[PDB]
Amino acid sequence: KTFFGQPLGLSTLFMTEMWERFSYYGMRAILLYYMWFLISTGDLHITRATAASIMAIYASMVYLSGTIGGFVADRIIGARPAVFWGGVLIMLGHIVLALPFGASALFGSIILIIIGTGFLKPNVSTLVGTLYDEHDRRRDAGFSIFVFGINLGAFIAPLIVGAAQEAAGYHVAFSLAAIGMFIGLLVYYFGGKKTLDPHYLRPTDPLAPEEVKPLLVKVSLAVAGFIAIIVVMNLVGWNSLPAYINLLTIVAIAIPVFYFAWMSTEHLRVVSYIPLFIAAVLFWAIEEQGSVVLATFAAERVDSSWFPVSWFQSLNPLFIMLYTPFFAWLWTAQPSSPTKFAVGLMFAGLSFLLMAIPGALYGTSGKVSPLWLVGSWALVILGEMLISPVMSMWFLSSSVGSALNAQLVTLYNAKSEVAYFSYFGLGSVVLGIVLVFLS
Ligand SMILES: CCCCCCC/C=C/CCCCCC(=O)OC[C@@H](O)CO
Ligand SMILES: CCCCCCC/C=C\CCCCCC(=O)OC[C@@H](O)CO
Ligand SMILES: CCCCCCC/C=C\CCCCCC(=O)OC[C@H](O)CO
Ligand SMILES: CCCCCCC/C=C\CCCCCC(=O)OC[C@H](O)CO
Ligand SMILES: CCCCCCC/C=C\CCCCCC(=O)OC[C@H](O)CO
Ligand SMILES: CCCCCCC/C=C\CCCCCC(=O)OC[C@H](O)CO
Ligand SMILES: CCCCCCC/C=C\CCCCCC(=O)OC[C@H](O)CO
Ligand SMILES: CCCCCCC/C=C\CCCCCC(=O)OC[C@H](O)CO
Ligand SMILES: CCCCCCC/C=C\CCCCCC(=O)OC[C@H](O)CO
Ligand SMILES: CCCCCCC/C=C\CCCCCC(=O)OC[C@H](O)CO
Ligand SMILES: CCCCCCC/C=C\CCCCCC(=O)OC[C@H](O)CO
Ligand SMILES: CCCCCCC/C=C\CCCCCC(=O)OC[C@H](O)CO
Ligand SMILES: CCCCCCC/C=C\CCCCCC(=O)OC[C@H](O)CO
Ligand SMILES: CCCCCCC/C=C\CCCCCC(=O)OC[C@H](O)CO
Ligand SMILES: CCCCCCC/C=C\CCCCCC(=O)OC[C@H](O)CO
Ligand SMILES: CCCCCCC/C=C\CCCCCC(=O)OC[C@H](O)CO
Ligand SMILES: N[C@@H](CCC(=O)O)C(=O)O
Repeated sequence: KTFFGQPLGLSTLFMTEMWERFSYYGMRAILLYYMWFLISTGDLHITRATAASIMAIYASMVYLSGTIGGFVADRIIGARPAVFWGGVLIMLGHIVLALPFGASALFGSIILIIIGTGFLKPNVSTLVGTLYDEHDRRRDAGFSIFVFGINLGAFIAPLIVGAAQEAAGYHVAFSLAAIGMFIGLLVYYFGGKKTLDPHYLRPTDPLAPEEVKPLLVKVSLAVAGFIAIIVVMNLVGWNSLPAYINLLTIVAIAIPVFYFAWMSTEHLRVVSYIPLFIAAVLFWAIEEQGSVVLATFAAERVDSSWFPVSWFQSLNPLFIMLYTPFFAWLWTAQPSSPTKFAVGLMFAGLSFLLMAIPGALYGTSGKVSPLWLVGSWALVILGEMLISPVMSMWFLSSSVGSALNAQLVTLYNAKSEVAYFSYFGLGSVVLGIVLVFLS
């Protein structure tokens, strides 16, 4: 008796992550429309472009947070408490949006979910590893299943939450996201006590006595530096919301740039990763624009009067679930991995070049078939299979992509739509071609 051949403990972690991803993408699917709503009613004083930018940098900080969450668990609080308290924070994040408040609750929600997801996401992935001995052949399949649960949650969430929002309003809808996380916590807490190794209740690599001060000094100088930059920003008058978004943008992008510089055999192999890293960043940029630019296109440019427009956010994980089996049968039934990055990026590029067509053909003032978006996601997710299944800089790439997005999505609107999709679509394809030369 197993969970699809794997230890039953995988079900617990499967469920845990499925329900967190549910809460997250349920929130993601309507948060942009929520901010629109708050703007339309005069509660939130930003442009829609800024709103879009907020979505992107939000994602960016979530993934950035995920890059330290593993450290915090491994060295300070343990993987299992990280996941639990991570989940608690996420739930609080959604509860904050379920409360009868408006724009004033957004920052609080975002911070709670940023911190919480940073604690939970990397560490739930870690606990999946813990189900297996070093020599266990099932490890790849186990993770493959675990990834299925991520998208299962990501898939039904826009459906359920979007429907709820339409039916009962945003606050109720966001409360459902809170409930989603609560369900995950329940299964995680009680299921975890039955399946998970007690060793992970504590850090497996606790800070040695002499490691504490140096860590403390490093964090302190960073926070002080960040605070100092903000002080200077405010004295010089660079204190608009977009200004803060730019600071966050710069921080998120400077982080890999500093590792670039930081680091002849091993050299030319670190240098060799840079085009790959750029490729991943650009891919995730495009992929992460699904919930922002494509979310916007869905709401403004699509014949969608008969269903909640947030449901388009289900197309992304739907296609992942559809493609993953095929690519199992395919990688065994061969392109080099850098080549896989190029083509993955090429397909992302094509997913945007496609989107240029309805506007170029039909104009951008009318509405087009939903199939355009369906095809768009079909292409980018095809790209995801090529790059995703194939260390810090890697999970950092998605944060950098979203940071880049915080800048780029503010350029998207009906007037720029065709050029936007065309140029960044063509750019990605070309850089895919560039990678081919370098492959
Ligand atoms: C396996 C991945 C390959 C799939 C990618 C190809 C997807 C291309 C889709 C283009 C079709 C969208 C337009 C068709 C349509 O319904 O037009 C009718 C009209 O109402 C459009 O405004
Ligand atoms: C204002 C919002 C309050 C949020 C409270 C949500 C509760 C947090 C997690 C629920 C997961 C189940 C936890 C079960 C549990 O801790 O058992 C209680 C006790 O046996 C443990 O010492
Ligand atoms: C690993 C930590 C990542 C850094 C955490 C800082 C990120 C904090 C907020 C993310 C950006 C959110 C800006 C949008 C926002 O807060 O909305 C506030 C309302 O619009 C107020 O006008
Ligand atoms: C006010 C936020 C409180 C929540 C804790 C967030 C974590 C804040 C400080 C933890 C110190 C993290 C420094 C270590 C680190 O990030 O290194 C990452 C390495 O790349 C992992 O190998
Ligand atoms: C801020 C309101 C929320 C308060 C949280 C409820 C606190 C109640 C009990 C604390 C539970 C601590 C257990 C955390 C943990 O390590 O989970 C691991 C489980 O044993 C399964 O992995
Ligand atoms: C050691 C890290 C754990 C601490 C997590 C930091 C939490 C930071 C901010 C959470 C506060 C969110 C509440 C804000 C809020 O409720 O909206 C404001 C009022 O309701 C306005 O009507
Ligand atoms: C103990 C933590 C688990 C809590 C999970 C979330 C459940 C909490 C509240 C559910 C209902 C939230 C209020 C819904 C709401 O007020 O929407 C109505 C709007 O105000 C419009 O009438
Ligand atoms: C209200 C701000 C609270 C923010 C707290 C941020 C803490 C950031 C990093 C924690 C580093 C210090 C950890 C101390 C610790 O427990 O390690 C002890 C050693 O492992 C001893 O075995
Ligand atoms: C956002 C972080 C703001 C900067 C301040 C971070 C300080 C947070 C925690 C540092 C506490 C000092 C670490 C030493 C410590 O408490 O460990 C206790 C020992 O592990 C007990 O044996
Ligand atoms: C981590 C270092 C942060 C960056 C330090 C750069 C310092 C450069 C100028 C600081 C000037 C602070 C007062 C300026 C001020 O009050 O207003 C200036 C005028 O509004 C425009 O120049
Ligand atoms: C995770 C703890 C590390 C500390 C980072 C916390 C976030 C710090 C700065 C981001 C603030 C984002 C802007 C929030 C805001 O509403 O300011 C907008 C002003 O109203 C400008 O008019
Ligand atoms: C030792 C490095 C010190 C400087 C670090 C670089 C980061 C400095 C500022 C972050 C970006 C601020 C740009 C402000 C901005 O975007 O425009 C201002 C607003 O749009 C107008 O209110
Ligand atoms: C395997 C499926 C691949 C589907 C993607 C193929 C897309 C190829 C070319 C699309 C280029 C559309 C740009 C049209 C354009 O820019 O016209 C400008 C008009 O004046 C509208 O501003
Ligand atoms: C199993 C793969 C089957 C092949 C799918 C690859 C799709 C290749 C090219 C699709 C061309 C994209 C342009 C769509 C298009 O131009 O149609 C316009 C609308 O039909 C207007 O009526
Ligand atoms: C089965 C996918 C799960 C649900 C995801 C929601 C995706 C939203 C729409 C996808 C299907 C669109 C309807 C198909 C179609 O032919 O378009 C009808 C339009 O009214 C034509 O203008
Ligand atoms: C193994 C993956 C399964 C394949 C899924 C790929 C499907 C991706 C996009 C489907 C949209 C293709 C357009 C359909 C179409 O041409 O219909 C147009 C109508 O006849 C309107 O004239
Ligand atoms: N779509 C995947 C990965 C997203 C990313 O890393 O940017 C998830 O939500 O788990």
